[PDB]
Amino acid sequence: IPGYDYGRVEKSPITDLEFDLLKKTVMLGEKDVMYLKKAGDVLKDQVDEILDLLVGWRASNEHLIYYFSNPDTGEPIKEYLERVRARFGAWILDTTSRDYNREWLDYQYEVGLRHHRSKKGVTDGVRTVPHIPLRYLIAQIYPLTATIKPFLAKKPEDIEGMYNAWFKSVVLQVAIWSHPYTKENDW
Amino acid sequence: IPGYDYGRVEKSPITDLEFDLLKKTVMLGEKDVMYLKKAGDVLKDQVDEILDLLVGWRASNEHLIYYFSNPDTGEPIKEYLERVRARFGAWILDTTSRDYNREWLDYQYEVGLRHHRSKKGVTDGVRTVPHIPLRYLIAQIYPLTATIKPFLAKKPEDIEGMYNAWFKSVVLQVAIWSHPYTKENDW
Repeated sequence: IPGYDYGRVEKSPITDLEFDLLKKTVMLGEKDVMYLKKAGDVLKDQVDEILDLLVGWRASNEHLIYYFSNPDTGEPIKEYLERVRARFGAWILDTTSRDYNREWLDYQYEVGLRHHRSKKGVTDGVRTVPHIPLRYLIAQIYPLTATIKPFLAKKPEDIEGMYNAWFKSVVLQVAIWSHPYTKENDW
Repeated sequence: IPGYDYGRVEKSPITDLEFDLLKKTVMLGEKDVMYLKKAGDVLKDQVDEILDLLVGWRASNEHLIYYFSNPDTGEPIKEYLERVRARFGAWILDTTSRDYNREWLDYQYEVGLRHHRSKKGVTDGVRTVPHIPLRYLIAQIYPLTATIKPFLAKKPEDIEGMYNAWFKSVVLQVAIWSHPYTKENDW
């Protein structure tokens, strides 16, 4: 998966304790860590069927596809959409299967930088919209949590446990992603 | 309710369209407006049992009480916790019953400034922790969304509709709150 740099990212300027307290604010506990790995066993094979709702040339993508497009021409960039689709398709399983350690925290900071003007488009060598407004990143917290709920419904509390933990993770990384957008001592 | 200024706040530096498309990014539609206004009939009488979960002199909030406390002594301020609890009790019904128009958006921007160092503690004349880090504001999206689900039970899809719409409201409220925190051109 080109551009996918899980395990090759630099040390995010967020301390492990600060990260530990973010997972606590979102109430991400051992029960959720288990439920996440349970959703990973549930969603590993439906990844492509999840993706067709979220990103791709044959998926859908709402008006947010503009940030997948050339800003001068408003032209959706296909390989931009294809390479992010693959990276995003792997992130679904990384959100469920990977341990939320420093290497996870550092990669989430990577994903946050890739939405920021600090690195957007650089991963794919694409000339695109330079920066995604933080308001939409936070606004995206809901749809990208609610889309997964029908998927974990395969084979109550299991579907609620897997749902809440993903909800917790979808919040948690965006809370990390805010730091590049946020003023120095404001994050 | 002292300091409660819904309808008395200044114009947020967010345009109506920017707000209107923020409401779409969170997918808050007329069906949610109904479920929200339906949730108001569900939550109007359980406010005290919700408030005691989230804010109060007899409510617990982990390290979140620190931001309700004096920074020099770490001592929770009673008048701070009671005056915000009342305002929070009104926001529960404002989240459900009030129309999400400009007058609504401006007060949400007010609540965000009251978490920011721009206005925190000023509303209540209290000397407190000057600023709440945005990372916890976003992290708080989950707990303050997930607590409402058990209350919305009495008076499936109805409680799912009210819950998702509440989730949508908690997210959309935080995205506006980020603007005072977010760097100039990053929100």
